[PDB]
Amino acid sequence: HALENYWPVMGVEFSEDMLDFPALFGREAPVTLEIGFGMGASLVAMAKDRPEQDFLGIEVHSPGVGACLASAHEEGLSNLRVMCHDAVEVLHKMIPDNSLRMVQLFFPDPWHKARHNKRRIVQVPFAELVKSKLQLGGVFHMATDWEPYAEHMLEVMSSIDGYKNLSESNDYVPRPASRPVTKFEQRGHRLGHGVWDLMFERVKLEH
Ligand SMILES: C[S@@+](CC[C@H](N)C(=O)[O-])C[C@H]1O[C@@H](n2cnc3c(N)ncnc32)[C@H](O)[C@@H]1O
Repeated sequence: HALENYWPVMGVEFSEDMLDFPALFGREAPVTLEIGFGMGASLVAMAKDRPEQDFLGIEVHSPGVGACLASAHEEGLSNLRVMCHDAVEVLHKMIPDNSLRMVQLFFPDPWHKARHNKRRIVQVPFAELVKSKLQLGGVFHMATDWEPYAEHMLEVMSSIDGYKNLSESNDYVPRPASRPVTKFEQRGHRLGHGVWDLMFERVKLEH
């Protein structure tokens, strides 16, 4: 009964109003947002490793929310909050501009079929919305195990003034410590790891 037990402590309800991060987290500290955290393994690991920072997760799949809460409770985390609501609405309504150190989007629904391509969350307007919530120097880190989606993500992100690709080859980045290795990955495999990480830093507009 993880939801029932831990939602009152770590859950954050949808609101028409902006979040006050100091009020929510009881301190002034960097805030990282993970969108679509699934069962929250990455988010819990990240919060556990960074007690000095604060973490917000959003996930519409409520069993994933419950799994994340159960794990967060088991790990004794005080620096994690979760939401169960459309992330785009949360960004629009509740996340203040220029407030986030990092936004993570790991394995967003890849929508393999061409007819479903518009359902993919990484599109220009979404990426711009995320950018507006990053502090300058903040980073949007996404990952996918589907190359067509990786290429699409790269095209979207490369087209937006104010995002600087942190890839030294102008495409993809090495997996950072802040994303755990997954089962979709053969690290060091001759044909590639099987997961594409993209990281872009928010920089001042060039135009
Ligand atoms: C393929 S799963 C990956 C989950 C997790 N990051 C992982 O790697 O295991 C994609 C997740 O994104 C969530 N998701 C899709 N759209 C969302 C949205 N608009 N707001 C919040 N979560 C969303 C889904 O519910 C799903 O759990």
